[PDB]
Amino acid sequence: SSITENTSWNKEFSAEAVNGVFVLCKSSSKSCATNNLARASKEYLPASTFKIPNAIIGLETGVIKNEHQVFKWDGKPRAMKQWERDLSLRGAIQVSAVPVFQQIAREVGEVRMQKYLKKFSYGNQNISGGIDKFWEGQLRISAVNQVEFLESLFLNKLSASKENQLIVKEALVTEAAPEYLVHSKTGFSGVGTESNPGVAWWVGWVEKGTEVYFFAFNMDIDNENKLPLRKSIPTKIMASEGIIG
Amino acid sequence: SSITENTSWNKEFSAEAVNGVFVLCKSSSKSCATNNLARASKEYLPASTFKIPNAIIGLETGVIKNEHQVFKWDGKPRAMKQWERDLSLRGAIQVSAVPVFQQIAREVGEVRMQKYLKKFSYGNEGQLRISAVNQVEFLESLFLNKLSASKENQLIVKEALVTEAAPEYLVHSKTGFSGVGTESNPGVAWWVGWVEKGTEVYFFAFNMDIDNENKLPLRKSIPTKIMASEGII
Repeated sequence: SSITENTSWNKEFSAEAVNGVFVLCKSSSKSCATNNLARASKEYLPASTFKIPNAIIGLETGVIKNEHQVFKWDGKPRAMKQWERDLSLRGAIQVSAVPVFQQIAREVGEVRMQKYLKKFSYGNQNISGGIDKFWEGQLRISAVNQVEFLESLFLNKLSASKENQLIVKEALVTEAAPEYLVHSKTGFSGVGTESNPGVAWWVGWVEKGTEVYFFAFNMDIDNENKLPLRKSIPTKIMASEGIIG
Repeated sequence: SSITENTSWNKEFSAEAVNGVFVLCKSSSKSCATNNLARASKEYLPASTFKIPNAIIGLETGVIKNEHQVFKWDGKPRAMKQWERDLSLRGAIQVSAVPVFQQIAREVGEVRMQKYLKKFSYGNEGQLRISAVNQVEFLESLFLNKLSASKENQLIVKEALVTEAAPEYLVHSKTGFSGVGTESNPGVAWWVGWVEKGTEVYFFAFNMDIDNENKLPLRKSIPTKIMASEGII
């Protein structure tokens, strides 16, 4: 990767008293820009952004049959009212259904999980604390790594079938307009404390005309009411560059 | 297919003085509803809805290299401004870029094209016509990866067809319009696609007579109203 630091973006962060980073690449990871070079490379807990490789590995291992797979509710209550019904792949990904993905992780199993994440170069690679709970635990990944990983997915270069990479790419679509398709994923580890804060993510890419823009955002967060900033800050920056608004 | 006529949507056509058909299927072509049974089976010129089989065949035969294919503008004047630029597959589909799909069809060749259309059961060139029902059937096959094409290629075209994303659903769709015609010979306007709504799928094909250009917006608005009223979108 090749990355240029521009301090100007810092305004949008200052305005909101947000401690964070944004990494935006046009065409490829040979062309990225960021507000904070050091935070760009620092690794954080992926939280639900981990649903992306989990889904790929799920599909690739046969744990997830195909894009039409339904994730049946077993009747037994789920801890969130949004998960208490049947879900598609895209749906499970949009609502971040924790029991759905833990179950995928349990059936993938820890040896296969580790192997795929190694092939993927996905973060620091640590899955300790239990197999259903490592995106909350030891595994850590930077903003730059996230864009690298998403770029590989975009180009079908992950060690996975082209089909399964396509399936995952479509389930991640969150906005469509005549000129562009936005593929994205949120993450939030929890509030943590004021002294030690939780992390919030928005990662994805934008297919605009013949161009592509990869992006990854994170921020320290100690209050849930700051959560929408994880989308508004990157959106303002991309608007200002004339990408999307 | 299994298709049931209903009078509930008839008012929606009559309020706008519109002659046309909507066909709407839940889960599969085994549950289609329509305001007009006879028109549902009537074959019309597909116009740019044909860009759907075309894109699949383009990819199958390698004329379209993959989903990253850029369709580069050659600098020559074209029939619309918005076509005078390099276009993605999605781009060329969304603006119904005639010269782009003409080049694809040319490079594919007449006989090859025809062979794939038969394999797809796509209607029955300017001679090829297809019905609303045949549209839903063909789209269902596409949705289920059941066409005679790689799953990859079918996936690629399904994503290029995405026109609306919301957290509960994804709409994939395509317009077509052959242009205004004599009252004797009126033009036909099309909107076809499907909606993936949670775990469910809805297939749809709309078409309508059109002797005035100002009526065009109804082509999307009537089926949108019908599907919105049913809670789909």
